[PDB]
Order: sequence, then C-alpha cells, then structure tokens
Amino acid sequence: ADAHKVGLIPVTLMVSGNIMGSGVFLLPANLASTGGIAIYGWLVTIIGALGLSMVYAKMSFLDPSPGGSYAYARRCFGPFLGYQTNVLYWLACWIGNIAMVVIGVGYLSYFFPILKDPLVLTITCVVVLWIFVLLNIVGPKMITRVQAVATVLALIPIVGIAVFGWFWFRGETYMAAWNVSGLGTFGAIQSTLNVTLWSFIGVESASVAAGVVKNPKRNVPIATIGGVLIAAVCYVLSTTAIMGMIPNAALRVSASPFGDAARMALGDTAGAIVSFCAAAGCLGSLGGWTLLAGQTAKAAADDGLFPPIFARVNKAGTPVAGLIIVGILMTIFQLSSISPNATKEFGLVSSVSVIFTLVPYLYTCAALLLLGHGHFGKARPAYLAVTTIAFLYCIWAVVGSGAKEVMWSFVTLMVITAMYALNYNRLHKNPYPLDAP
Amino acid sequence: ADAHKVGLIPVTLMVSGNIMGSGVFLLPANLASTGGIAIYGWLVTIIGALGLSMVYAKMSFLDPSPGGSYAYARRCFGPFLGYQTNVLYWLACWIGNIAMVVIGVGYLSYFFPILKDPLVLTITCVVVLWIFVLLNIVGPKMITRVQAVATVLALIPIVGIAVFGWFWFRGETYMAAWNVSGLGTFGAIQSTLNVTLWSFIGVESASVAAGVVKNPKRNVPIATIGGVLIAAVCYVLSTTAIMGMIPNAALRVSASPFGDAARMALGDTAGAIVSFCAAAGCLGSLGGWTLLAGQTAKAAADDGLFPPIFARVNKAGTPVAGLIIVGILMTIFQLSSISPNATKEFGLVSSVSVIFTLVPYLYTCAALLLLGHGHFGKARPAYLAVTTIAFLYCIWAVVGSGAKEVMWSFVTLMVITAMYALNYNRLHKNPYPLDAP
Repeated sequence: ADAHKVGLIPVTLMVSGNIMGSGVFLLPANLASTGGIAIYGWLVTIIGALGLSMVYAKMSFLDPSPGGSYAYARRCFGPFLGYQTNVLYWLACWIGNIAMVVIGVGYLSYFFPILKDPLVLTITCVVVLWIFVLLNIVGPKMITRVQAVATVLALIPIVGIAVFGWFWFRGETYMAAWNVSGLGTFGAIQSTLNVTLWSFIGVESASVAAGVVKNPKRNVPIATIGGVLIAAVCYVLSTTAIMGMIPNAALRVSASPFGDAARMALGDTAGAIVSFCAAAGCLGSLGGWTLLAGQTAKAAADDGLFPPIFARVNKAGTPVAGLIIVGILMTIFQLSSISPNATKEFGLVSSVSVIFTLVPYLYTCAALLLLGHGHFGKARPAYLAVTTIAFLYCIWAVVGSGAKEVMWSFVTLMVITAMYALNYNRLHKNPYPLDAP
Repeated sequence: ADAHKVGLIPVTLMVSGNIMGSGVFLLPANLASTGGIAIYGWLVTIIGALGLSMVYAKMSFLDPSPGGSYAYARRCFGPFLGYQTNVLYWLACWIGNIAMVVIGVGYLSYFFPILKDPLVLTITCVVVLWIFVLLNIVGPKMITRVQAVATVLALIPIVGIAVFGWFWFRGETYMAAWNVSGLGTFGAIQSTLNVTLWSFIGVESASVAAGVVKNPKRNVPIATIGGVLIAAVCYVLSTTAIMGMIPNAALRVSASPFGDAARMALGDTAGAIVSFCAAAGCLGSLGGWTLLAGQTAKAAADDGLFPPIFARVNKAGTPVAGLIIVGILMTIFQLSSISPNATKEFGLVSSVSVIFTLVPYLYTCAALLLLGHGHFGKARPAYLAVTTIAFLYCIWAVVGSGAKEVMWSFVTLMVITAMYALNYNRLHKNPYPLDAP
C-alpha cells in the first residue's frame, strides 16, 4: 500500500466516473419520453443501487481480493462459476468501450465536425482506445489520475445545473409533463426503470480493482458507497432540474440536452464547455473500464481459470500483454463505426454484453450471504434485507430488458459451460469425484 | 430392495414413450409447412440426439446415481448447481404434464365429444392426473408396466405406417412439396430443427430413474440408447411415409394427420384405433414424467438440497408425499384449460419450462468430461467429439427458440440463485471460505 497503489480519491472518482460515463448527459432525453414521474423510478433505482453498493462494500471489506466479483464467486461456488464470472465481466468491460468512445468522440464533433464522417470517426476512435490502453500500460496511478481529472471535468456541468439551474427551474414546466408516456402509473415507473436501473453499472469498480488500491479493506468500501452516492445525487438533481428548465417536447427531440440547452442559454461557449466536459467523462471512463478488464483477466489467470498470458506482468505488476490483447479486440470491434449499418449490426452485441454484468452482481450478493454469515452477528436481519433488495435490483433489470438480448445472454452462458468443460477436464477438481478407474 | 426395481424392457419403453409422447402424432403436420427437405433436419437432429444419448449412457454407466443429471451436476460442480439442476428439471417434469393430459384427453374426444367442452375437459384432466399420481404411489413397477403397454399401443399406428404405408407412398407426392417454406436450404433446415430438436426431450429418463432400475450400470445405458433409436427410427419412417401418401396442402391443415389419413383410408374404425392409441401414448407418458418428478426431488432432498418431505418414503422407497405434492401442483395449473384465454396465458409457462430441461443436458455433458476423463483411455478423442456434438444439440435448440421464452428461463436462473443463497447460507460449504470471524 505504498508505491504503485491508488489512493482513496482517485478510486472514488473512478467508481463515480465509470458509473456516470456517457449516460449522465443523455438521461434527461431518455426519461423525457416518460416525464417527471420518472422521479419515482429514481427513488426505486437508488434504493436498489445503494443496496447493491452496500453489498459490495461489505464483501470487499471481508475479502479485498483482486478481481472482486470473480474472486467472490470463486470462493462460494468454485472454479466453474469463477471462470464464468470472469468471462462475462471481462467481455462486458472491453465490449462496452466501443459505444463509449463513439459517444465521447461524438461530443468532440462539436469542435471538429469531420468526426461525424464515419471513417474519420473510426480512425479517431481506434487511436483514442490505444491512447487509454497505453495510459493503462504506464500504470494504474497514471490511469486513475487521468480519470480523476476527467471525472471532475465531467462533473462541472452536471453539478453546475444540479445547483444553479434551480433559479431557472419552474414547477409548472416539470408538472406540465408529469406523465407523457400514455401509460398508467406502474407502466410509467417501469418505463423509467428500463432506463435508470442500468445507470449504476460500475458500482463494482473499486471491488474489481482492489489489487491496485491502497489499504483496500478500508478504501474499497468507502470508494464504492461514495461513488454510488455521488452518481445518485448527480442523476436526480440534474435530470429533475433540466426537466424543470426545458419544455418536454424540446427535451424529447434533443440528442444532447445539456449541450443544446446550454448553447442556447448562455451562448456557444456554454455549448463548447458542456461538450468538452462530456467528452472528458466518456474518455476517462474508457481508461477505467480498460483497467477493470485487465484486472479481472489477471486474477482469473492467476488462478488458472483464464489463459496464462493474461497474468503475465511487468516489474510493476501491470498486465501489459492482457491490456494489449484487449486493445486488439476493441480495435477489431471498433470497425463497426465505419457505417450506419455496420454500427447497428454491432448494437445487439453491445446490448447483450451490458446484461453480462448482472451475473457478477448476483454472485456477489450470494457470496456475501454464503461466505459472510458468521460476520453478521445480530444484524443478520438487516443484511438479509439489504442483499434481498440487491437481488431484486438485478432481477428487475433483466425483467425489463429486451427479450432477444437476454436470449443471447442465456446462449452465452451455455457456450461458456461447454468451453469450461472442453478446456478444463483433467485439470478441474470435482467436489464428489468418481472412484479410481 | 431388488424387489421394487424395474427391468430392461419397461425402462426402455419408458424412455421411448417419454420421448414420443404427444409429439409423434403431430410431427408430420408441423413439418409440412417446411416440406420433404425436413429429412435433412432429421439427419442433423438424430446425430445430435444420438450423441446426447451416448453421453447419458456413458455417464450413467460410470455413475448410476438416482436423479440422473441432478447427481452428475452436484458431483462436478457442487451443491449449488445440483440444487439448480433439480429445481429446473422437477419443474419441467410436472409442468409439462399439463399440456400432455390435455392432448391425451383431447384424443379421447374422438369417442366422447363432451370432452371438448373446456369445463368437462378440465375436470377429466384433473381426474386423469390423479389416476397416474396414484399409480405412481402403487410403485414404479406398476407405473412402468402401465406405460409399457400404453407405449406399445401408441406404436401401433406409428409402426404400421412406417412399415406398411410404403405400399401407398409416392415420390412425386413427397417431392412436389420438397421445400414449401419459401426459404433457402439452410433456412428450411433451420425451420425443421425448430421442431425436431425438441422431439427428443426424455432422453434422460432412464438416467434420472436409475434408483428404481434393475442393474442400472447395465440397463440404463441400454435403455437410454435403445429408447432414442426407437424414437429416431419411428420419427423418420413415419413422417417420411405420410409426406408421400398425403398431399402437402391437406397435411399442413390437419390437426390429427395419422387420424385424418387413417379415418379416410381404412374407414371410421381406423380413425378410432389411431385416436385411442395416441391417447394411450400421451397418458402413459403422464405416468413416466410424474415418476421422474418424484425421483429427481427425492434424490435432491436425500442430499439436503430440496425440502425433506420430498425424501419421505413408504416401506417400498416410493416418495409418496412427493408424488402427492406434484399431484396438487399439477391440479392447480390444470385449471388453465377451463378457457381458451386461460390456456393461452398458461402457454408461455409451458414454453418456458420446456427450455429448463436443456440445462440438465448441458451439465450432464460437462460432467462426463469433468468426472470421467480418466475412464476414456486413448479413446479420449471420440468422447470429446461425441460430447461436443451433444453440446451443440443443446445450444442449437436454444438458439432457435422464441426469445421471450429464453428470457424468462434466464430470469428463472436468477431467482434460483437468489433462493439458494437465502435458503442455504450457514448450511452451504464454501470451496474457499473466509477465515474464522
């Protein structure tokens, strides 16, 4: 916990930055099709999210192992589900970076419109991806410092509106569009949840990165809960404020409602600032998620549950080869941005890989109960209550997702089972083996 | 103990009877929207299905444990996946019985058309379900003897056509409808697989019933492979024969095309004989699937991985309380046949519970490799190849299913994980526990 370890502040900002990412600037537009009643959804979401964060906070307290969810799963269920957890989470991590870099450079197209030409966009995206791979190769202190700065920058317009927009906030504007979904109350709330439940992916960030965090038993829980709280407060305040500052129709039509509304309100410099800050958030988030990919792959390979090259490190302990591999894969999938059709072809892959993350969450909740029951004391009813909420959080997220995406997630589980069996027979140790031949 | 065990012939007819079931008399009508090219789909399916049956034969040879797949999954993956396997398979067993009894009683409405009134149909179904529950309480020797007779009766119109229909078979008829799907060759085959891959559910029957089979190390592998071969040969010969005897247009439209083709070819008694035999097939299958439900639940409860009541037995070792609980559950869901709308609602459930079975298949495949590698010798490549083909059968079945049904299957996995964790924490043994509190 000295030289190559990351301090509390950069880790906390990595959690909140990984969570807020691209999404925070786009949330009001997505929620505007439902209306102000979305506040109820937020209320439901945050209680769930906090629950999940607490689950991680306690689990990482009990076991600050590198790789987080993976390790926990491995502890309570064994090598097969550890293997599965890592495959799913690793894939989610680097596949999710494509959309993020596309959105991020997209924000930068405010200054340089050539970035909307799909070819230049693709080249630029590949270059930026490799920039953050290289920053990750320099080391975790470097990447978390870069993301810390990026996250503060991204927080500038969010906190700005979330504090000072209230002078322009009109309750009549907010309530004029309380429910424009056409649905009853539960339906409207559900259509809200279909957006907001996915807003807290990244809660697991500090847990997974526990191996490079200074004093992780103390700092990982703090960073987890703190990052989630920062995200929640920003989410609510900013979306509510904007819903009270801008008429619902305009909010619905806008593709960048902080930026379009900023550019119109305080001038073009405002739009430039919001665009720059949004781009900063996205690009820093790239660094964070790449770090997480490297870490999970490294822990799994360290246990012989992922190819050994993912555990090959330099003198600093950085998984350089694994990061380069992730770079190559991301580069290959990034080619989808060369055309609208190519982009939409890739879209269902992204949507599926986002669902991948929920299995690590589920196993983390289960791991908390199965591994840590002897640490609960007479606060056991509370733990059960919180973890159950966290369980519900995950399940509901899937319940509201598109059927096709979940179908292909299921297929992915099956393929992973087949892969484990075909690659690890003779190596795998059985809980209840057959007698000797 | 040997006195309440079932011999080779009845177990083999239980496998082939559980496989053929309701399906066999409806296949030609289902395949007629594709056409004669379905033979290509049969060839692919039968290679996959034989592969899966070889896997079950070899695994049960190495470990003829009660509960089949449940036991193998617990061995190679531990209590959690054992628990999951049983819940899934148990549910699939008794939930699937609802559609089967409706179809079976449906056939009997050829004689008694009052059975087509939804109210009389539901009462009758409830009564018939309790009959086969009560026969199971008499014992496995009684239920497999009843099913053996029923299966042989059900085979009379099937084998009759598959041997003697060829006198009326015409290639011009068959080839006039070679491909009426409107799709290309791969697509036509795929539309065939969407039907035929689900035609071999029940391959696991002898394996799951190993605890009531005489000399199971010998007889389960024979009955498993033997039963599948009987189904495969019957499926192919009879669907092919009918597609060459009856014009595609008429075949596409028939609700009972062995019955419609028979009743009009050799007279009204012919339609009576086919109706009675098809009803026998369905009802016998009710008995066997109910037996399997009792066996899997008992095997899990014996290991403390299902409620204790499911392991309470009479002097003969029959899980009487377990059978009664399944009777009650079946009765509650059987209420869905009182109305068309009531039946449509229940339909998704049946559709979902059918996918459940493939997870046990998948774990059985993994278990063979994981547990049994040391028994392969240098015949190892053959085992890897066959098991890989069995893996592909399972994945392919799912890839071709409706998205919504697979989604709710995924959700069910999540709920089960949450249930395991909330029910078995403090009892569950962790592979890598934390240190002492």
